[PDB]
Amino acid sequence: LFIATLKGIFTLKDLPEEFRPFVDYKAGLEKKKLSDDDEIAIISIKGTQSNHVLFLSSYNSVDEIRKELEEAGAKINHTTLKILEGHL
Repeated sequence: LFIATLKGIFTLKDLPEEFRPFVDYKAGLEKKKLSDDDEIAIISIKGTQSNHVLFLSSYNSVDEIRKELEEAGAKINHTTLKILEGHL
């Protein structure tokens, strides 16, 4: 009982976990991709009351992305833009 982290799996048009259509703007920022496959990982950490997003192209496979996403959500380094260049 100490660490404060919130991970969520936002996907398709039903991505607004319950009723949180935040990133929804990105899906409609200009008639972007909307083939019911809009998958985006959203993780909120102790960033002075804030969070970050992460576009995903394919997560269904194996641990190869399981651990890769876990770290991307709350790792030691991050904010490098390198790993993002490999995915995005």
